[PDB]
Amino acid sequence: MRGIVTIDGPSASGKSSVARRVAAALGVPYLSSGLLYRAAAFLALRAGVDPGDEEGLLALLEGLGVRLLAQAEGNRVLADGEDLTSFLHTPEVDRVVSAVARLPGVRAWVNRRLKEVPPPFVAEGRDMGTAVFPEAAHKFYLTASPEVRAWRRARERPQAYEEVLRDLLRRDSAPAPDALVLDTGGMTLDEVVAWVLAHIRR
Ligand SMILES: Nc1ccn([C@@H]2O[C@H](COP(=O)(O)OP(=O)(O)O)[C@@H](O)[C@H]2O)c(=O)n1
Repeated sequence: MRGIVTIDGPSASGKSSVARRVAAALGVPYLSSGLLYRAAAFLALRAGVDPGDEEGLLALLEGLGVRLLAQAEGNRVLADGEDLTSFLHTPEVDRVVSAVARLPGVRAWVNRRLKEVPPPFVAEGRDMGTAVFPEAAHKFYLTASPEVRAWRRARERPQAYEEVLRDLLRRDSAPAPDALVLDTGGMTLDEVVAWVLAHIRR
């Protein structure tokens, strides 16, 4: 459209699929901020560094020129020209990404890469409408119960719901004050896409 749409929410709340669909429907890119955090975690694991060493990790990230490629069928992340995406939506990354996402310098690094992109676009994450694009014209926040979130994530991991839920509960972004809050347990994600688009297009 003109400017920026943010779609935030907890893990497996549906924000990823909804941002991709909304963006395609508006003919603009979507940016998955979490794919950059997943990349930072995956690189730190493979590099064999201590992720508590922020300086070394940033040198690694800054050095391999890690970049987000927004494609309409899905974002990709390249490191030194290698597409890392197929290694990022895995149990090992899910389990360690919080260690790196809490590092202030990692968040600054992800946010710099996001702020590089010219609007319009749809950006999805935890704090897109609060920390990174508080000026966004259209903000949405998708809530979901832990059960609904676990059930969804289990669909895409070797683990079953019982295990995913336990994991999610131990793992457990407030909404922006101006975000439309929608509970994806009560609306289907197809209904959510429609509803978010009706709002943006008003
Ligand atoms: N704006 C963001 C996005 C992701 N993250 C971290 O990156 C991880 C992966 O995000 P993701 O969007 O790819 O996956 P989900 O856990 O959100 O389903 C999150 O679980 C966050 O721990 C973050 O801290 N802030």
